[PDB]
Amino acid sequence: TTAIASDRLKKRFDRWDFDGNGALERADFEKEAQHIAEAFGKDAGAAEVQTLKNAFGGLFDYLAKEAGVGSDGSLTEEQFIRVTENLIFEQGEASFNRVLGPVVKGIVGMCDKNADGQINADEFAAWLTALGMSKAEAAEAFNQVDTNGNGELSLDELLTAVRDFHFGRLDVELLG
Ligand SMILES: [Ca+2]
Ligand SMILES: [Ca+2]
Ligand SMILES: [Ca+2]
Repeated sequence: TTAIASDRLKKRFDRWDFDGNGALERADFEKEAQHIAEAFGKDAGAAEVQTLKNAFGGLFDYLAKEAGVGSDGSLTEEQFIRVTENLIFEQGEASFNRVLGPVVKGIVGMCDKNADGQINADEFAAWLTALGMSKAEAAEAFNQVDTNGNGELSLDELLTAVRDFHFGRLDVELLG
């Protein structure tokens, strides 16, 4: 049954590998948050960054548990796809928001100098360009995510666009 899905999820594996161990560990999540905070040209060991990293940590827990390995174990490529698949398909709605909520949230906190808890087009663009996206890409991705066409991207509409690269990538998830 696998065809185009393999390619998309396959690269995502080799696309990360912080240390290049051939697996996914928790320490890989910690560097991520840090590696990101820097992209916004700000602190490192501050609170906003510590918060995000703090959230990213618990995210691994779900993997070790669902995968059945350990908080200090590792997941293979074939494992990622199998477990990832269920995450996108299986799993409860509140399940993705529960474990990922604090992960995506931490990012919104740094991506808001007004403290409103929402992602405005001016905020979204700032992040897309931060990861290596063009100014024209943000404007396009923004409208695609605004499910309610209200002009504001809330945490809800955030995850939706985020996890949706399986079939015909639209936003390209977090990585970019
Ligand atoms: Ca790794
Ligand atoms: Ca805001
Ligand atoms: Ca919207």
